[PDB]
Amino acid sequence: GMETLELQGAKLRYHQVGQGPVLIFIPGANGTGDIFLPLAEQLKDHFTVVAVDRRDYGESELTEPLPDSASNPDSDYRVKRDAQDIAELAKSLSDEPVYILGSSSGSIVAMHVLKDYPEVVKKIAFHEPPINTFLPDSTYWKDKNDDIVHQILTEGLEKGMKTFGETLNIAPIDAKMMSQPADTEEGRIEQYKRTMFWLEFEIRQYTHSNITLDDFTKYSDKITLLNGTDSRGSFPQDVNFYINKETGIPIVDIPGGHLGYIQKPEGFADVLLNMWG
Amino acid sequence: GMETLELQGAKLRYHQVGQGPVLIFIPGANGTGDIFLPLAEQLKDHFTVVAVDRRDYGESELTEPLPDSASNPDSDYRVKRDAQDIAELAKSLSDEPVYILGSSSGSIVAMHVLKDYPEVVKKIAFHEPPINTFLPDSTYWKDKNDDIVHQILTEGLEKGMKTFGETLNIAPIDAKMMSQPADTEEGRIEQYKRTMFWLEFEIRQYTHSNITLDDFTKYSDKITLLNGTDSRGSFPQDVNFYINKETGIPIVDIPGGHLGYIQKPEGFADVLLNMWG
Ligand SMILES: *C(=O)N(NC(=O)OC)c1ccc(NC(=O)CCCCCCCCC#C)cc1
Ligand SMILES: *C(=O)N(NC(=O)OC)c1ccc(NC(=O)CCCCCCCCC#C)cc1
Ligand SMILES: [Mg+2]
Ligand SMILES: [Mg+2]
Repeated sequence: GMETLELQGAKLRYHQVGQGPVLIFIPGANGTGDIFLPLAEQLKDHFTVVAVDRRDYGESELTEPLPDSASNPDSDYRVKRDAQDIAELAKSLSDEPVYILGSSSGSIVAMHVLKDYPEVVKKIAFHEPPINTFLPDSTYWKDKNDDIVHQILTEGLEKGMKTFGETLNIAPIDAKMMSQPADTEEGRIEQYKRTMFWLEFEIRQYTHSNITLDDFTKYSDKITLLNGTDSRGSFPQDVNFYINKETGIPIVDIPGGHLGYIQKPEGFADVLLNMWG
Repeated sequence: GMETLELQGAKLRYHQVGQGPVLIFIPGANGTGDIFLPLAEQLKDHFTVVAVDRRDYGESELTEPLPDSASNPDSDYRVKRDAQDIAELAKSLSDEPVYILGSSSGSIVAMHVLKDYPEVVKKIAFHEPPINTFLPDSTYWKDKNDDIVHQILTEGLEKGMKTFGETLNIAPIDAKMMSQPADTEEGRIEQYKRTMFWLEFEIRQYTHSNITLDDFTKYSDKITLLNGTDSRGSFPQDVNFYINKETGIPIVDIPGGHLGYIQKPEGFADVLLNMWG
């Protein structure tokens, strides 16, 4: 069982083991304090060992969404909020300044605790910090971090989606429109996030969901299949051809390609009005 | 402003234009109804046009997080919840069954609306559906989808994290341990989410955060820098060497590598006790 400290925007969960002065361990990229529990066992007759799940990880829980801007690479919201969490935790557990150790990005949180809340620090240890900002070659290291994130979060998708368009023989006009970069960096961040979400949570689950031809035949009088005139040869049209061949449900051709409703709204509307008006 | 329907677990936002029978447009991968607004203008004399932001997209908001199982590639949670959202929207706006058009994955949502809530459907259109489940060659298309997601999400991350370890000259013992798949399937999916979160929301923001050398000198007496004995040559140790070079703050060597506190807890503790006990 873990302890809870309720703070602005999160329930902060932590392990607490031992007796003595408070010693707070701040984890790095794993984000959870359980990685310190073997160490806590070694220290528990000397310190009250406090091993934190930082608020975005483990058994901690946000009570309010992150700011939209947190995905921006120069946001400082999260590191400042993590540092304030440690300061409030220290104050909640001790009337004296406490001992603090962070490792990896947890040591960067520790630096911000010292910077913004020196009053809670008795002694502090930075174990293998990967901060580059004050290095004489900061640019070199910053750009490497930026580029490897960009590779995983945006470039893998870009290359895979081009192949996927070929698999499905998507028309070039649709591929260009579906991949057209937004005109702001924030808009582009959001575009890539949305595609990464659709990849993980939508494409497989929806395209192999439990629909049978029998589901259509029960209500065939209500159904129209639509094929774009500018997306001939693409996989979705083959799906409609199969439905039609097996069920007789009609195919209506409609202007534009996969994105025809915004490519050719007037012609698209004219067909819908013919169908249903 | 966008209209709102409050549903279980989400606030569903949608555009509403026109008068006449309700016509609901369900978007595909872009997820948002704004892509139908030029079309809605052509139809607004004949239909009440309703263009939905599906609940995971746009101005719609989840009021509780996605279930953990939504990550499963055969999960039906999201597609069924999207179809129920459309049915509830129809019922909230119309006493009569309504007209519905979906495109791409939005046409799959439309198929589930017809299957599970046929009572809300007057007429329905499936614009370029990419569902494969009932096709004779379903397996070919399913496997292509499974492969492109694995390539972008799993292979992209694995290769990128190996490059990150090389860039920082992480010691082999550390690389192995930090890349070890969890011992429980619950904790493997969580490891993916946690790594992607750290990649997007932590590494760049924290490693280029606002710490200066002068921040260390102000309270230098409080600080210990810690370098692992088994992680020599790695970038985080170079950060500590630079801090030491500029500030005189001592470096203390401690057993293990980057993860030395769990690799060698006894020896790690012995050094902390020498420091602070
Ligand atoms: C329908 O709306 N679908 N699916 C479909 O047609 O069949 C499955 C759909 C699927 C995927 C997308 N978007 C997409 O491919 C764009 C991703 C690229 C983002 C921008 C990257 C720029 C360079 C590249 C490539 C749309 C529709
Ligand atoms: C500190 O704890 N760091 N930072 C550091 O050393 O320098 C910035 C840190 C950084 C990175 C990790 N890596 C890690 O968590 C491994 C992730 C591997 C991929 C996850 C597998 C998911 C499924 C697939 C593919 C640790 C520590
Ligand atoms: Mg790019
Ligand atoms: Mg001793």
